[PDB]
Amino acid sequence: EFMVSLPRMVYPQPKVLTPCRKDVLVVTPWLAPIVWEGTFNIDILNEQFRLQNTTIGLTVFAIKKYVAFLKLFLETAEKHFMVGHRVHYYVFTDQPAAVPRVTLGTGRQLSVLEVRAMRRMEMISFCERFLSEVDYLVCVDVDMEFRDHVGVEILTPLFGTLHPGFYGSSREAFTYERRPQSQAYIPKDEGDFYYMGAFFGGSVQEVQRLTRACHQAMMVDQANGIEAVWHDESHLNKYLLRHKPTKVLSPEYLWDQQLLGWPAVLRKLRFTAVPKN
Amino acid sequence: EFMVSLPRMVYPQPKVLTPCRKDVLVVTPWLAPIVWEGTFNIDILNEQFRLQNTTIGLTVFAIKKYVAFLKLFLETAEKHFMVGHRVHYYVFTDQPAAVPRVTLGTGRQLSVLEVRAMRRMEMISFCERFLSEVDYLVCVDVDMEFRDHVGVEILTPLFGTLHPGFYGSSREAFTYERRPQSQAYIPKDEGDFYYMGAFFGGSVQEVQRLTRACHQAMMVDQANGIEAVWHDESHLNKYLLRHKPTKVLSPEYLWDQQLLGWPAVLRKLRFTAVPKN
Ligand SMILES: O=c1ccn([C@@H]2O[C@H](COP(=O)(O)OP(=O)(O)C[C@H]3O[C@H](CO)[C@H](O)[C@H](O)[C@H]3O)[C@@H](O)[C@H]2O)c(=O)[nH]1
Ligand SMILES: O=c1ccn([C@@H]2O[C@H](COP(=O)(O)OP(=O)(O)C[C@H]3O[C@H](CO)[C@H](O)[C@H](O)[C@H]3O)[C@@H](O)[C@H]2O)c(=O)[nH]1
Ligand SMILES: [Mn+2]
Ligand SMILES: [Mn+2]
Repeated sequence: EFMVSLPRMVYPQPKVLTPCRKDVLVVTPWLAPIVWEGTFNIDILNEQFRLQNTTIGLTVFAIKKYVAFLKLFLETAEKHFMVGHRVHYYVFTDQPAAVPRVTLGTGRQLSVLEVRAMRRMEMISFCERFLSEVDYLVCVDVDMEFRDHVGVEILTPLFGTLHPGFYGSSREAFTYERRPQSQAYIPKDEGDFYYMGAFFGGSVQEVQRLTRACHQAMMVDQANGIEAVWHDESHLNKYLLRHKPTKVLSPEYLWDQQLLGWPAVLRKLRFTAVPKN
Repeated sequence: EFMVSLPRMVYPQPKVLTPCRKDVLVVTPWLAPIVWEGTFNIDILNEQFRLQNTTIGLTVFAIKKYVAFLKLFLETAEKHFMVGHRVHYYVFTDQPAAVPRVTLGTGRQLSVLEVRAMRRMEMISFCERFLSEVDYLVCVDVDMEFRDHVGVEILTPLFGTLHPGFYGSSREAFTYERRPQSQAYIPKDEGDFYYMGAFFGGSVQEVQRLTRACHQAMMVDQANGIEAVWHDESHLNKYLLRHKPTKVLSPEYLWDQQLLGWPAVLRKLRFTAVPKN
């Protein structure tokens, strides 16, 4: 925990009367940063997190046909995800033999965890070691590739990611679960953001809290014969409404260029959808 | 530590493509919020901190003639400082009998701590109970009055406050200690901000770390026959350069209207200088 001093660093002075970005909201109303290109000096952040010998776990599920996405996912993670930091990939699959042999950089390891042919929330919270092995957990979809830097700027006790389809939408248009019979229910007059289920994370403790809560809520819904409109994403949205994230990632971090192009407000496309279905 | 769910709340939706403030920097390059009016929803923050039964300690020194400032300081603190939260004032003085009898709101207490006729840094770190009694410490000058809200928006593990004289200045003009013989030395090409010694704080653990480090550095300087240009403020600046604060308060939180007026960029003057000397 004790944090040693940063070394001398030479970098541009932040200027108080000059915003980093004037086109987007860069802090939430509960004083959580919203992470966009131009808001962070990665050299400062890399120093801070390296001085703590930070280890990041990345969970990814590749079940049935989705094992086909692992090669590009992992090879591009090696180019772009937390480079220079300690990384432990946890690949959950029903086909351990189908996991591609991917060459890893130093300080990085991969574990194949076999699961049977609620699953993600249940598996992350009560199956999965994480408390002993990593400091932060990052939980992502596999049908994706990294194209640009995804680094320690995302790390914080709890984060969600703005869904690329809805970041400009008003809350009444968000596809929250709207049936009061569901544990994921959010009224039309509530909601901060629509977070996508495909990229969330935080400290191990906070991710375990989130995934446990979502799993429990999904079990209640199952017992009551209701399934939320967007499954675990609906529950994730309910949890993050009631437990505010300490950072929010911009849609740079979860994008679909085929569907949504490359808007001016995105200076980088960092982690992007690969064609499926 | 475990955080219960927030209740349902009705408030304006934050809009991603609408900044709260376009005239000022609202996040540092290490992703610490810079606290300005318009950046926070105090209802959300009050809920979050009340659900933790947060207790805030406020330290203030009133030695020799400065005991005269206590009445206005404390009476205005009662109107504006952390109202609704648990507050423990710690008044350090050489004249306990000169401390005014100030009426306090419920959930608020005051302790008079006698000291002899480095003192603040040494006293806060190794004399002073804080770990047992409060969650956060806020350390301020006494030659001041509260005019507007100062609340839980400031609370974070470690914060400093932008000096009202220098928030628009370039770093070469900052009055950092510039002699390499001083522990407080900062070269002309380093520095983020010029923080004022008159308002800093954080968790008890981080404030004890800061004050211990500054006290130790000041003792080294004394042993070497050098006194930093701005005394404890010079050391505070060195510490916060090397240990980045997790929030930075805007000059709303430390202002002198006689000297600097009321610029457009300040929507509120919250904690202001009273004439002295
Ligand atoms: O056969 C499979 C199916 C899924 N998966 C795993 O589940 C992840 C989500 O599914 P998908 O990407 O299709 O949904 P998207 O539309 O990108 C993601 C969204 O829709 C989901 C249902 O299809 C949920 O509602 C989720 O909460 C929401 O974010 C996928 O990346 C794999 O890691 C797998 O391993 N094998
Ligand atoms: O006789 C005294 C003298 C001081 N104090 C106490 O010290 C605080 C700082 O002093 P002051 O406000 O004069 O300095 P300012 O210019 O506002 C504050 C600045 O200058 C200081 C030296 O005068 C230091 O350099 C400090 O670090 C810097 O911020 C004052 O508010 C009292 O709580 C006291 O109790 N009795
Ligand atoms: Mn997907
Ligand atoms: Mn003062």
